[PDB]
Amino acid sequence: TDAVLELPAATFDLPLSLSGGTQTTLRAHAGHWLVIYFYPKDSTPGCTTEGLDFNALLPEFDKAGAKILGVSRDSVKSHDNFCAKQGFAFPLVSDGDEALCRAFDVIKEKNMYGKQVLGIERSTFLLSPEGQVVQAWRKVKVAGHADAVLAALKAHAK
Ligand code: NA
Ligand code: NA
Ligand code: NA
Repeated sequence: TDAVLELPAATFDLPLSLSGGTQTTLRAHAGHWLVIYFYPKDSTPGCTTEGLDFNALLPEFDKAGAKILGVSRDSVKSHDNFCAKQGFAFPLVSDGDEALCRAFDVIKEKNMYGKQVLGIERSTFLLSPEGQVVQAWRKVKVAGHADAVLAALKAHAK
């Protein structure tokens, strides 16, 4: 009923490699809200802006008991370097095989260059404490985005 996206059951049990060397799973986040934001490339202008915007709002996400994960297909080492340089205090998922991206259907195609080109589309999702995807943002406009995600989270958490 309140879901806007249906994930395969196996998605919740995928081992997600994090910055810092640990793994998590979506099921492991049961009981609290989770924001999952997908971005195309570590250490690029839009991605950095977006990460810094979420980072600045962490205390507000904490007030709601929520956790945040950023996701791209960059390596763990790339993510470690990005987090250290920018001072991020939330983890980044190294989705090298795009398993998580595919589950959320964020790998989109564009007819360009006389080719069919596939890439990550900047997208964000709100996962409830019982693992339902209750809100989505696709083709994300970075300016104002983290603020909008926080506002939506607060509205839902009631
Ligand atoms: Na960086
Ligand atoms: Na959750
Ligand atoms: Na939406």
